[PDB]
Amino acid sequence: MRIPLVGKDSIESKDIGFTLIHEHLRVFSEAVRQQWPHLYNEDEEFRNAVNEVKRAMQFGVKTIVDPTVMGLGRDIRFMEKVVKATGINLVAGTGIYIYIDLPFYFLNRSIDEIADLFIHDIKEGIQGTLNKAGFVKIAADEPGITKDVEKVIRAAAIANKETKVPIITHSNAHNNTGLEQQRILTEEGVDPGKILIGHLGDTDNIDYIKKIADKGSFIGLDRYGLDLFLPVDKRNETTLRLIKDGYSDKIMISHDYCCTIDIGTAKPEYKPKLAPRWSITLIFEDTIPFLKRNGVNEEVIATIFKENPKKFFS
Amino acid sequence: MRIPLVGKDSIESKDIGFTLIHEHLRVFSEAVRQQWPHLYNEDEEFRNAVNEVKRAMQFGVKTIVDPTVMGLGRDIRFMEKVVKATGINLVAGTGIYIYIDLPFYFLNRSIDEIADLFIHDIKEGIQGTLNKAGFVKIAADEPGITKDVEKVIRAAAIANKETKVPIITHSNAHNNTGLEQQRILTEEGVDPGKILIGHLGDTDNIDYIKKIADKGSFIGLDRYGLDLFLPVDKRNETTLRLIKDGYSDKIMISHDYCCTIDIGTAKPEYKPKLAPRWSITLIFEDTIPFLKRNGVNEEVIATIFKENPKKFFS
Ligand SMILES: CCCCCCCCCC(=O)N[C@H]1CCSC1=O
Ligand SMILES: CCCCCCCCCC(=O)N[C@H]1CCSC1=O
Ligand SMILES: [Co+2]
Ligand SMILES: [Co+2]
Ligand SMILES: [Fe+2]
Ligand SMILES: [Fe+2]
Repeated sequence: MRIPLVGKDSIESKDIGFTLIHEHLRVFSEAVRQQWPHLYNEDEEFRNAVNEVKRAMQFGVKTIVDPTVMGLGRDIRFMEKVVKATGINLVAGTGIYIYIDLPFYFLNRSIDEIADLFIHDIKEGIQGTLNKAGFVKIAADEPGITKDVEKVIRAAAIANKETKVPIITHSNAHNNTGLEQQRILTEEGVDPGKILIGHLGDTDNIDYIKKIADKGSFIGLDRYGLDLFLPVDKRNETTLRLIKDGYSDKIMISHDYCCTIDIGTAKPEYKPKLAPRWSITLIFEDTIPFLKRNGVNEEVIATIFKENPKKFFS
Repeated sequence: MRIPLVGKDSIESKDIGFTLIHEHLRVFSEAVRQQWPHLYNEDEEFRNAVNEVKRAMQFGVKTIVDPTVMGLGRDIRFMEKVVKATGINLVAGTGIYIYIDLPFYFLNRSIDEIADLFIHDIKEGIQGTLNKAGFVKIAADEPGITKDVEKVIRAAAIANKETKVPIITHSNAHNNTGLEQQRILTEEGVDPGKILIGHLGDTDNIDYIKKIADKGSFIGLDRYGLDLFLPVDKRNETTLRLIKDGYSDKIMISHDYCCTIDIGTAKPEYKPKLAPRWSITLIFEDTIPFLKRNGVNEEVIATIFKENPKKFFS
């Protein structure tokens, strides 16, 4: 017992198997869904998540890590239902996803108070259930490291030191938010190897990507299919080059796929342009085959999808 | 019938009686309550709301207008419960309360889509019930009229023009947001007399306040008790001056009282410093008696608390 699973006994990290380290069963804006429920369709949402997960499993995915947290509409009971329907190993997290400011709740509250929220989810359980958080998720994006973003990062560090769960980040690959997240976490005493810096796959600036890896953290080549950020072929070229340059033991790969997401950008009519082949199994259809016919040994595949997740959670 | 009430048949505006135009039964951050329910206590929240409303009614309040909307934790079923327990006339609103950016939901969504949400609440009902919204609430504060804040303002104008419900605003009294809100709404073709520009009582700059009244809108002297914004006695002096200068036709008075609110600023420890006498009945204890001692007659009080709300909703 080591990594907590939704709706299951916890597992030892050696038993995680082939892992997708960053996918979403469902993403929504909490306040919008609360205020305007007519916009949403839970049956559709359930069907989509179950269908995607089932296809992932038939490609041999054993574990999915789902970093839906506050600000992305985390719902542990929804996650429970998808587990019961599929039998997936599902790792749920805690944390806060913001780009600018915290919710008004956090006015005149300390970093300690925020960390207490994360530690609650990890140690006690999530949203009144006994499903526990297996990692902390934090974000920064275009606005950079604002005061409140930094507060959340330091709170995540406190949670990691207390509970030893790893940290997954959302960053923007085109500013230095990823590097800064790494810096602040490590200065606060987080083991660099307990950090996945997210969304670095959004750039082909490999010098920047290697910088983070060199400082000891996993690098998230983690949005395969999201062409609007970076097209699949450039992602593949970047992935291949990083492998050839010796970085396979820092690489993590995923789709960031949202089986449903409520943002207007994800309207069906935009899909062909923005994310034509985006799904939870694209890497099996494209990336892994591509790697194998470009000289990449099976051992590297094992490293990225089994060994690295195992280390991360160890 | 043409003001909708929570849990009651709609009433004619002439029957609104003595009104508190801006009070909150309960405020919370949607995403925080959703993610960490352990932080909250609905029984306590209910008791607080019921007790405050009961005292208001003892002092002759017939109708309370509650501008709790998206971003402040509007919950129409909680509101229903308080109505059942008290018998108050309660006017619920629709709208969006943001200072900077919209929820991610609204990425690549039009102003029209926003207005449709408001119009849904007005014409169809709120959160899956048949309780309908009687006004739209919008906000701006220190960050000023941002792109997204502006979008919401324009959506409110669409809603008013379509349904004729009035608009209540939140503004920052020190940075012209209230005047800008008025300008944008009236430029869109909203009748100035269907706008309440909020939180103008937070300043004793009467030149600024008069500017807004002169352009035909109601002026919100509406945070009595919140000394951290402006002390009661200075509000009183400002209120009295405006009345002496003939402006009672535009004056609206309230507390902005929150029977519960979840922000750290409102920890009990802080109340004596920030808001010692803040409650839903302060104006009966202090303000109204003060005005009377200064020669303000019953008719003026009736204009402010009965006639003006009547006009607002007519
Ligand atoms: C029609 C399809 C277009 C793609 C949707 C727009 C891009 C959405 C990206 C997205 O899902 N971002 C969130 C969710 C998981 S991580 C994160 O920060
Ligand atoms: C210790 C008690 C002092 C309260 C300080 C916090 C002031 C909150 C005022 C307040 O209510 N502001 C928001 C929330 C409801 S409407 C609105 O615009
Ligand atoms: Co992300
Ligand atoms: Co306000
Ligand atoms: Fe994600
Ligand atoms: Fe308010």
